[PDB]
Amino acid sequence: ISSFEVRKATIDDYFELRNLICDVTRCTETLSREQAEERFRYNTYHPYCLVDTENGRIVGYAGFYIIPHLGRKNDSRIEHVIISKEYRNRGLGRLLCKQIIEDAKNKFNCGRIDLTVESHIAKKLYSSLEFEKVNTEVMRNSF
Amino acid sequence: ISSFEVRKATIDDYFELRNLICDVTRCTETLSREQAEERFRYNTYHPYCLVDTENGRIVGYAGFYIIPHLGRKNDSRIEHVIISKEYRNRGLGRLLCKQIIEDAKNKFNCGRIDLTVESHIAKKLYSSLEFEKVNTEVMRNSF
Ligand SMILES: CC(=O)SCCNC(=O)CCNC(=O)[C@H](O)C(C)(C)COP(=O)(O)OP(=O)(O)OC[C@H]1O[C@@H](n2cnc3c(N)ncnc32)[C@H](O)[C@@H]1OP(=O)(O)O
Ligand SMILES: CC(=O)SCCNC(=O)CCNC(=O)[C@H](O)C(C)(C)COP(=O)(O)OP(=O)(O)OC[C@H]1O[C@@H](n2cnc3c(N)ncnc32)[C@H](O)[C@@H]1OP(=O)(O)O
Ligand SMILES: O=P(O)(O)OC[C@H]1O[C@H](O)[C@H](O)[C@@H](O)[C@@H]1O
Repeated sequence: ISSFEVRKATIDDYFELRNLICDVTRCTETLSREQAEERFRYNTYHPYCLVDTENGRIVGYAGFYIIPHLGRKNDSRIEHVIISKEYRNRGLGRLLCKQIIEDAKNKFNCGRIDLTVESHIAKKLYSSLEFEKVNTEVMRNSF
Repeated sequence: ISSFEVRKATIDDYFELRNLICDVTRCTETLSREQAEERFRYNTYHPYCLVDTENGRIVGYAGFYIIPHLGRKNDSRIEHVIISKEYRNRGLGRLLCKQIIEDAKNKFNCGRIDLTVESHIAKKLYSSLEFEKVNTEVMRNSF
């Protein structure tokens, strides 16, 4: 009977969000308030977090990004969806993304959502939400 | 001996860019002045065009997008790279990307640049610019 709420992440959650991402992810930097303010005020970046209502704690995070397109509805992407190791395999990853996916379709009027999966849990998550194989090749230049 | 210049695309170029972008890509819409103005004011979206200095025409386009990150240098992506059928295989595809790639590294302090490619010409261009194949799986939810 544990309550949860999906909500937009904020600057006041920076360090708790950073502890969640950097517990599972490749982190290299701790932002100042001026840098953090900059990244949160990029108007294409929509950080979602998932909160436990019982203890006010953030337990999930997902980064949603608008990719503007000229001549079509904007594209978008989901990167860095993370659920607290404690809370996994309970439907909160699905709960979080479904809120994202509906905001993309009808709140931001996007034409599509793109993502890279590389996981095993992840691929079975997004297939279950109508993400289908895209027949491209990803390439990366790392600095 | 034709001179060219890379510059940031602007609203005043909307219809000339749309004619260029929509020939190889899947366009569905032509934006109003308010929608177009809105998309040009997304502060992660850096539309690059390449102009023929001789005849003021836009002959190339590439979309550069910042992907904000918490705890790391920002990511970025290159989408919609096209050179006019007339101007190809002359080094203008490389010229455009190298300006972007240098602005990503040292103007926006990105950690990496991501992209998806499909045609042969394209993949050989970015491999020659230190893009390496990632071997992930791209998925899409299309609305
Ligand atoms: C940036 C990228 O490339 S995408 C991936 C980014 N982030 C990560 O992988 C972080 C590490 N992993 C996690 O945090 C979580 O496991 C996530 C985010 C992948 C999924 O979050 P969860 O809360 O565990 O997922 P949830 O409980 O909603 O289940 C999602 C679907 O995936 C499946 N699934 C979830 N966990 C597992 C598991 N351990 N084993 C097999 N299947 C699983 C489920 O079948 C589920 O569908 P179902 O409930 O109808 O059966
Ligand atoms: C992220 C994305 O946008 S991917 C989608 C790619 N965009 C498109 O396909 C739109 C249609 N095609 C084009 O607009 C252009 O052909 C581009 C953008 C792919 C390349 O632009 P160009 O101006 O022709 O490239 P440029 O003259 O700089 O040479 C690019 C490299 O690609 C290769 N290349 C170029 N043309 C060819 C060709 N006809 N056949 C084989 N290789 C070629 C070469 O290796 C060349 O390197 P080099 O000059 O050292 O020999
Ligand atoms: O899905 P489309 O809009 O038709 O795009 C086709 C796509 O081909 C490649 O993957 C490029 O990286 C994209 O920038 C381009 O848009």
